[PDB]
Amino acid sequence: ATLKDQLIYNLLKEEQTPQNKITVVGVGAVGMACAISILMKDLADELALVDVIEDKLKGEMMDLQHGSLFLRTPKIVSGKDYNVTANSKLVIITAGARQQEGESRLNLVQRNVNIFKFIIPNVVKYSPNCKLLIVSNPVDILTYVAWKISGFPKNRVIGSGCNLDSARFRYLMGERLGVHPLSCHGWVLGEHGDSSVPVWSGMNVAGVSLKTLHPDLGTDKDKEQWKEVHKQVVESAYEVIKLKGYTSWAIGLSVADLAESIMKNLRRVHPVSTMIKGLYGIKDDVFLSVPCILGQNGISDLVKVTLTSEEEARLKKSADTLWGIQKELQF
Amino acid sequence: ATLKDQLIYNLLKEEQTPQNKITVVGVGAVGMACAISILMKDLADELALVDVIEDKLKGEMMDLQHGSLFLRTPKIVSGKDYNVTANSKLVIITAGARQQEGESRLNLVQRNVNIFKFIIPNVVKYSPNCKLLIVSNPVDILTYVAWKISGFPKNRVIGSGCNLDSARFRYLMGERLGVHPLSCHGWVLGEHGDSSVPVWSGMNVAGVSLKTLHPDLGTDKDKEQWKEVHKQVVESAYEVIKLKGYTSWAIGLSVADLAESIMKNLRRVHPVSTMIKGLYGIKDDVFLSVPCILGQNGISDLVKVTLTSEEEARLKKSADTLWGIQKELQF
Amino acid sequence: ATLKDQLIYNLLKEEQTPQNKITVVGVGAVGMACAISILMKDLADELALVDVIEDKLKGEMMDLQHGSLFLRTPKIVSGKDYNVTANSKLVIITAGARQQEGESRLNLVQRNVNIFKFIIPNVVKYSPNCKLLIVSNPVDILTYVAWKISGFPKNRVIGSGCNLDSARFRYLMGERLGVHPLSCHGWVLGEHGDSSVPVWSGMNVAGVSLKTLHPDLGTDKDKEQWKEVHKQVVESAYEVIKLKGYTSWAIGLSVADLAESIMKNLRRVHPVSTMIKGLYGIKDDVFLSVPCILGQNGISDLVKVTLTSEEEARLKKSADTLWGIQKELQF
Amino acid sequence: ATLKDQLIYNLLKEEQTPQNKITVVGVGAVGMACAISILMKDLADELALVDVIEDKLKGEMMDLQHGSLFLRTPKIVSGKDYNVTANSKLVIITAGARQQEGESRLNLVQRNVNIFKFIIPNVVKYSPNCKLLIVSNPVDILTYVAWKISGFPKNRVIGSGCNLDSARFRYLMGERLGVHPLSCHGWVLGEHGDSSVPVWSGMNVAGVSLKTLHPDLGTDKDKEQWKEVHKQVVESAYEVIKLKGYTSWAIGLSVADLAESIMKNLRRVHPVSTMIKGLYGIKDDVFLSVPCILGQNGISDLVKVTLTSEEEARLKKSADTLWGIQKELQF
Repeated sequence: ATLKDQLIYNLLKEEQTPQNKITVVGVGAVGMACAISILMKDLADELALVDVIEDKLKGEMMDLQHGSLFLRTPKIVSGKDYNVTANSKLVIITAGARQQEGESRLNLVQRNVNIFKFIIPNVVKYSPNCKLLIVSNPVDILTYVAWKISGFPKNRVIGSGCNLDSARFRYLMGERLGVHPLSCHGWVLGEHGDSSVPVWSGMNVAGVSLKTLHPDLGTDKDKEQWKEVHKQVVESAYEVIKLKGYTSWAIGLSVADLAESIMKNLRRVHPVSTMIKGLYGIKDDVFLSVPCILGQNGISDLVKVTLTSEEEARLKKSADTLWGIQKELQF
Repeated sequence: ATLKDQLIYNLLKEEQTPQNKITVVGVGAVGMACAISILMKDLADELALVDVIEDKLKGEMMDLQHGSLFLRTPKIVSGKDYNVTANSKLVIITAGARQQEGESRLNLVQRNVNIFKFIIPNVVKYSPNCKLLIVSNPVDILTYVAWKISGFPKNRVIGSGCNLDSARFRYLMGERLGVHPLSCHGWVLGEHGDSSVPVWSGMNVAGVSLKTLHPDLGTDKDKEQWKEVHKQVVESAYEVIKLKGYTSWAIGLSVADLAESIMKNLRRVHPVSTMIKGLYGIKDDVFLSVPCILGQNGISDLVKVTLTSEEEARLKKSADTLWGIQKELQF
Repeated sequence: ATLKDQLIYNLLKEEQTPQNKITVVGVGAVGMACAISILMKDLADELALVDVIEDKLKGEMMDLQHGSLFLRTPKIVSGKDYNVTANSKLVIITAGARQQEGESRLNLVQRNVNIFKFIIPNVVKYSPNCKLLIVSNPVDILTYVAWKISGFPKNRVIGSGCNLDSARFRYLMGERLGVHPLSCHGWVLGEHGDSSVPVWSGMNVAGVSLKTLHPDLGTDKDKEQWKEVHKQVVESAYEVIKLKGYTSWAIGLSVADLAESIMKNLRRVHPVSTMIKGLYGIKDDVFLSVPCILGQNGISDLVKVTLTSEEEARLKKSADTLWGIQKELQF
Repeated sequence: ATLKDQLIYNLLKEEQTPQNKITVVGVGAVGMACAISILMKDLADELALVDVIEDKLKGEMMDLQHGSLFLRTPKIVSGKDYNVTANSKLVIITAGARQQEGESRLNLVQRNVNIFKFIIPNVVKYSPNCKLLIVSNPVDILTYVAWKISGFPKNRVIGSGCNLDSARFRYLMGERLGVHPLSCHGWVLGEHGDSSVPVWSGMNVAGVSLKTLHPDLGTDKDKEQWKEVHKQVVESAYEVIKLKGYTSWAIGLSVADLAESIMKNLRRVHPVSTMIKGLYGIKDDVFLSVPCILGQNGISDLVKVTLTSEEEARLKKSADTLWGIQKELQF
């Protein structure tokens, strides 16, 4: 018969079903940075890409496939049809609009809510037991939207949130102190956006509180202008957008970071978007970033961070901003 | 005193001189795919990016920097000035014009030769002992150009060549046979382009010659049309370009593959562009892809592949095509 | 009330099915080398160790646990009771007697068959859908034993076989040729032991047949004495045993190599102990090493290597030796 | 012509000089756990092993070499002669006596000081610009000894110190809290031994001070008995020794962790043995563990941790114990 038959004696065949499948919805720069990052961290036995643009989708899939020799993910598939998404453990949504230069993420809300009305039911149809990781902006509101639409328990709907903001924060912290970001600790919580809250009280190296060493830290009076580090965090996205048109690599790595914790059930702590109703006097169904324990069931636990009254005030302000938009939605 | 000084007592100033520095010239899609791939394989203690477009360059650098928390490359720098490139072990050139839909890589020659006249002397100025890895197209001619311009010994000028073509070939081989590409062996040699030569005689799984099993393999008579696999290899770049506008991920991974062998002195065998004068009756200073041993001195050795008379004829044809263009290059 | 409760909320409690669990039976040098190798390749979300020596077992578990900060396997458990083994994807058997200086692996047969009569039913009880990877010696016979005892289909019973022999072979090949073993190809098949068969016909670098270049390769007349490379393969175990008392690291890495292909469903080709009946005129239920495709269902396929009449004669001889012992087996 | 010449055409001859060489002195369980850990983290282009026991040494080398197929370290060498050590970037000393069950590490001092009088000058002879990483016990005193003997600047003499103690601490912290150790923060400083100091003030998850949440933390009055976590840290080594005869895996991983920071110039913070004269009112040349910034020049910086008066008292006590022994040392 065939060359294959001359060479290989077959015992089995289909031997099917993926055990560790990840789907990325959206093959824009963000989606593909998530894809490459996940492929190179060996988090998946199958990667599925979905988009509406069929030419781009096939091209992206093929480009990844041509590099298969150098990867350890044996199955890469794509399709407009969500059936390619079946039995995903983790589905990452990166599809939607995306802010231009000067544009608030909050300005994307109605466009991307409409998109989610199509995407989320289709994802859920084919992977009912998946975790949903929302990356599309505004991520905090859209996490809430994905939660309402999907009907999933809240532990299985995670927004990428301030994982990236905190990463940026720690990078800049490290630059100032001459320490690798890995050894620089500090949390940016709340909205992934303009109303993010830097937790000065928590900033530390080797367990040494920076606010203790330097009480002016985070105030306007601060001779060292540490408040500017947070300002740079807020402005990062806009500045990168200004310079190169979009952001991709940082968010990609950030998402693979979250994927790693979920897929490997690490129970690491990440600042990600989740429902915070009942904390810090928030009474509504607001989603924003707090430190959460991430594992194979998604968010199993929240860390109840202690905030200064001002830090708490800023977080309540973030909550209000978000709830203001959320309440007007048809989810 | 500053917070840094309050917190940290310094013994030593200046983390002086990079030990494992890689430079990527060109921050187009290819350059940045090389960058991310190298960053995630931990091949460098310092990554430098260089381009002429200053806004894009700074934006790319910053995007990578924001993800520092998730990498183990502590220093990422960029600049128009080649002084950011100093003391590189490996310099990867991805700058230049790239082919549009329908356009032969050979059509880029004069534009990219002009570019290389600027780039190569600047690279050499700041990293005289580096290895040059040429990725810009047409890679085989431009490797020769980089060799002439740099004045480097031929072992330190390497073209990415058919590393990717072979990777694609093995992917497709694997698809047909139901085997991981890692276990599918087969070489595409010669021009990284239309005149590439698939070495049917060398195609094997588990040491079993496929041509032995199936003598029609590679010919027009072949009922199974294995020739079409090489068909797909030649046309890959064009089809991906057609679908998504460019290729990035596969070439990126391919380049990191080569970088890994160089940086870690693996002495693995890769089909890369090098001078083949004196082999297969080629008498001119032609560069094309043959299997080479890659390590910390670049190409230390060539494998002298045995070719069928036809396979050799195809390689001589590839050589002629390339030499035809090479001879005209007064640059 | 507790600090844990003050700090950490809880959305989701009971949970607890492992998705990617590996069990290692036997915490001798081999077992623990398998354990460390698997832990550092991130192949498992849970590692279980089982042995009969309770003090040693607990000590080993604890030592690994103390290094948890530096691993990505969140759950390490041990116990005499096989209930710690439940829901393993892959169970690696390394328990039993091992050969002393001068002792043939075939001399371990009755002792280890008796051991397997206890081990295998217990493994199967708690992980009925696992793949069994047999490492205990003589691995080829004991793979057959594990197959008979377990009642598993033959695809889910894999002996580590000649994966290590081939690895050694390629190392030595590489030493002689000045090439990384990764780029040196050559298969040692049959018994993991004295009657192993080096497939000279398949030995190649970059697809170039070494036997073609050097027809004396593998014969006694060979001026270069390539036969000695195989002799060194056969004698490796004995020489290492002579020098340090046992072998551990190489077999450990070899086993993690196989585990990687199984867990990640790579469909890579490895020379491992399996069913062979119906190939090369073998008519009995002999298990020995041939190149097999390894994935999430274990051995899905065998590669039908072409052998010289002598290579085939040697493999039939290996088969006879093994069958001679197998037929006499006392369960 | 030889087979080598038929197969390989040579461009380049001598090749050589290691760029990223690591030496491990001592091939006891600790030495070899360091070796395997380093080999699997790809930290070295060359690994050298040295010991006095020639049979064991050769056996260990060979066992690692046989697994070369599965590693990316192309050169593994061993020898009694320290010339195999030449041009190491990092030399890890694990040779010497180790403690028995119930035996204080401080009881090893004179035996291992004598050993160091031979080892250290030989290491320095062949790798004058290396970093010395001392693992032999008592590590704090022996770091001081290696510093005095070598004549190196203090930044290039590093004791593994409390990197492991802190790792154990964080593991146990994580066990109690249901969080991965990576997300559990807490430092054990001072002597790697009975007089280690747990920094209760610094213990945190997600930046939330545990002592703030639970003021009894670390006291005897503590209902939750967190003091027992530290007691378990002190007793770990002894309990593992009691159970399996020695410790290997945890210290191995801990050492590779430090090696990673040094080789890749990460500037991560690790609690390692260094000279602390001038801190916490210590006036003598005492070495003990404080958080240090680790990179390619070794210890570039110390973090000046803020301690409670009691925590500081405990550290001064640790310092006194160590200085008591150090002052008596003769050369």
